[PDB]
Amino acid sequence: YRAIKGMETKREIGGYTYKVVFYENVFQDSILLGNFASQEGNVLKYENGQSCWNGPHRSAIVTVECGVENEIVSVLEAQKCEYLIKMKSPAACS
Ligand SMILES: OC[C@H]1O[C@H](O)[C@@H](O)[C@@H](O)[C@@H]1O
Repeated sequence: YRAIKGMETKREIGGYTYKVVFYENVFQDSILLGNFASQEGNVLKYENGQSCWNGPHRSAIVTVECGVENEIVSVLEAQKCEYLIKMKSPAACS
């Protein structure tokens, strides 16, 4: 997984610097969103992030689809401290 473990993509969204590191962790500024737990298809689950006022400990579901360059396409926090992150990356290509 070593051709992609540790690969980092960053994007500023809404003032936050989001940082996804494949098979390691996800951060929002200095806050841990989750550590890599499992993968099903293109979907990487990151779990057990930092505690959240009036919410769950943070987690992030990162969907990585084939593209020519690493990119964080969107971050959605529909439920408090549950992050849905869509990405493109050559890691997800044939
Ligand atoms: O107060 C909870 C709030 O804290 C920070 O803003 C960020 O981690 C947000 O994503 C989260 O919703």
